[PDB]
Amino acid sequence: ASEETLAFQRQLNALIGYDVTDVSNVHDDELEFTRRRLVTPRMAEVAGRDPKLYAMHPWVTSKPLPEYLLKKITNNCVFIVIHRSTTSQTIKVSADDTPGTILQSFFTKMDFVLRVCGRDEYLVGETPIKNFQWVRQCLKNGEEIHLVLDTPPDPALDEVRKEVSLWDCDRKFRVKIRGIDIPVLPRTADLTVFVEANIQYGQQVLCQRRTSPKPFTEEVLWNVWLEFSIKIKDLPKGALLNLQIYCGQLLYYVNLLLIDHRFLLRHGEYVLHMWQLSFNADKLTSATNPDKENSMSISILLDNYCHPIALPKHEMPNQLRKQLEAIIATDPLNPLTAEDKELLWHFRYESLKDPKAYPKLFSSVKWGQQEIVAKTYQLLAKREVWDQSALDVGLTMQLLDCNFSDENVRAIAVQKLESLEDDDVLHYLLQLVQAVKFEPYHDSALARFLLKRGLRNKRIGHFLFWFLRSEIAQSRHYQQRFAVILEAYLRGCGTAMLHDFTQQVQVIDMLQKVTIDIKSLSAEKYDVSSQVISQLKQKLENLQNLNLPQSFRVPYDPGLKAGALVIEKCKVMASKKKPLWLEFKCADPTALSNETIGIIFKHGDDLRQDMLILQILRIMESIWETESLDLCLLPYGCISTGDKIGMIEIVKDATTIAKIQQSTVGNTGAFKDEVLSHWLKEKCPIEEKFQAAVERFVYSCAGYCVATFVLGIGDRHNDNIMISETGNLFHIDFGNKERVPFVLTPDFLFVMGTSGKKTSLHFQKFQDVCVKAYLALRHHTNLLIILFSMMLMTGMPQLTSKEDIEYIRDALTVGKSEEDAKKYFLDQIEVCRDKGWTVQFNWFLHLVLGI
Ligand SMILES: O=c1c(O)c(-c2ccc(O)c(O)c2)oc2cc(O)cc(O)c12
Repeated sequence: ASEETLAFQRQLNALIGYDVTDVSNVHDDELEFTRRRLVTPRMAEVAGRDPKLYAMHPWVTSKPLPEYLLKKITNNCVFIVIHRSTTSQTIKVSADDTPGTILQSFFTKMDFVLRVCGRDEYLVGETPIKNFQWVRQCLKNGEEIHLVLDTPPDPALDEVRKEVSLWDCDRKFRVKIRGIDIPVLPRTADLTVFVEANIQYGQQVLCQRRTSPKPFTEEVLWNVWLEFSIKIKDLPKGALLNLQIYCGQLLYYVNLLLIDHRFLLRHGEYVLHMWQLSFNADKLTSATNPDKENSMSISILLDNYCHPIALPKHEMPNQLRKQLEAIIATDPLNPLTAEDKELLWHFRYESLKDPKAYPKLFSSVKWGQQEIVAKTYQLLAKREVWDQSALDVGLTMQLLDCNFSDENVRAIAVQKLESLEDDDVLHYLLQLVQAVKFEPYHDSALARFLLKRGLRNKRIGHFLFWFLRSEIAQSRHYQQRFAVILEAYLRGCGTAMLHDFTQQVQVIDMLQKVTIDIKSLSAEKYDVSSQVISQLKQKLENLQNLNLPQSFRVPYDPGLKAGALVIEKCKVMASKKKPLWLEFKCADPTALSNETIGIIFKHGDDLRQDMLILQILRIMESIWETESLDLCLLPYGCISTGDKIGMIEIVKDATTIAKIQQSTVGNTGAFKDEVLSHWLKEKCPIEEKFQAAVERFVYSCAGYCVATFVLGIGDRHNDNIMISETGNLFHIDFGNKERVPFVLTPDFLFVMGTSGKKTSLHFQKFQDVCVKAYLALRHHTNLLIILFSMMLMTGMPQLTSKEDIEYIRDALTVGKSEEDAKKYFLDQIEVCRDKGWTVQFNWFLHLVLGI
């Protein structure tokens, strides 16, 4: 234990934002055990990754080129402008030649490598140029691919630092509830409370027992023994002893894994500190409440016994086969009757041939029966139909949600994920990282898969860091487990990344202190005091001096390096919440422009919800890639940094729809349908440009209508919708009456050439693109269902319900034929033109006038 070895932990601890060594809030040593067990999976990843490729994190995709990009490449060639000094050469190149044929073919025309100008994005390795996302991005963006020739980075910068019985216990299970202790009680005194003890598994309660009600006092005793109807030998690994307390309604809960990470049956005394309620993921944690001084506690007693340990295991009637498929063919949200289940089970080996049955089949399992489980494991010993199945993210996600607590059922889904290439991991990472909250133990296959894909790739690890840190900073329920996974990662990403993260962490702490210190200059009046402006430009000075790091990677776009702050352009938005608007220079001289990097840091909205939505949006964008479509969404970058703070990308050349109305019209709701188009034109003199800023609108507007309606958030005020001086429209702020499917106001239809209720050229163009994108999603109904369902379970602070999830099922018209569907959407589009500005005017009355 040298000083060097201690300093390291200390740094990592401040990088994580929680002390992973702490042991003040543990009733066992699972965390310590898990930090120790991750040491091996990390080393294996570090030692087996190529130093260079890892050093340059090439970004690629072995997927085909969409139909909308194919058409953008004359024959099979493309141009690439290479820059040396100020020299520049344009070259037509073999669309299929490794970045190696280039260079060599360049040397023969006019120890290096190609890099995207102004960005840390290298095109290297044995991959067809066209398979590089940067290229594909430029093509669709009709932009010139500018690459500067520079020296390859030196892997040395990624240097890693120096490193007794069995089942048989035919007895039942029981627990003693001695009492509950709370140093304080509710104002609305004179209450009654009781302890409820449930033996849970996969959100399913196998058994349950209570205690008698008593008045709610600072100390309620019982010393009552509760006997459960289940046999010790029947408790499965991952089962939770869920302890709850109701008050004459749920109010406090805590949980304890009955079988620990060593396979032992928990025993002994326990004083667990409980979480209080204000249905969702937090209710499943094995973590205890750290605030011991203010948190209700529960004193319980577990049967003192020697050492009970769990042992690690070693054609049909048509008419029936038909009803079996009727069940296997039901969306994820459909229930399962007792008959449905028994049927599914009896025909295990049959149901087993179809991968889409796994979620349903493994839920008909009676996990409270040791005998049934064993067969279940036997049933999996032979996983040929699965092993050989084609990876289905949607199906695999369903096995990782809160319905399965079994280690072997989850591991098979993780097994199918090993098959994802980096470009896909990056599409499902956020949700894969949220899924860790359903793991019953801190060490898991899914937890090791995220370590492994992180250590193995810089883009993935850059994000894994932020997705976890986001949860460690504002989740007391899961900070410990996530803190252990992030430490393990920080221990193999390299000295380089370790230094970047630090630059980022500094800039963020410093800048958020400012954000809050500025909000406190007027928490109720939308008046950017002339002094409030000088006040801000002043703190940025103090910091910008010799404190704030001169530069830093942009967390939501790692391939970008921020330079200094352009204090002049910095301001405090005229928003109730007073978000900061900051501008920075790019720190890369080779950048082919002088444009700044804009970032907004804000307090008061939950940006974890925005990350969730924004990510599902990129997922939709990729779902349309397969069906060969481009809806022009613009999921700007957004990263939750702490409680109700975080950063947001500033999309250039863009404004609020409402603001557009406000200028032409004014500070009232008499909205003029022509303002928008009169805005595009003024910002796009050149016909060819304006004529192109209209097609974008049609597509962008269409896509958000669809995406926003499928997610159930299509109804919102004008202020939450934005447009770019290139016509790209895009939603924002996702933080008894009138309603609408989405936003398709009169001004929008005006841009498309339809003053009245008469179809137009662009309108039909829009109508076709809609139904098209809409139907393209249904082709993934299940994927969207389980994604929407995971989201509500880990992204919503309030307890969500089935009724909440089901919405998505209707919006996607499950069990319906494409025909009916096409219509459903077109009808929804109709309600829009039938309410014109109705809903907006109302919103303006509610949000603006406080009515
Ligand atoms: O690009 C912009 C952007 O991304 C956001 C944004 C994103 C998420 C939020 O939750 C939020 O409140 C605002 O606002 C803006 C506001 C302007 O006036 C101009 C802009 O260019 C943006």
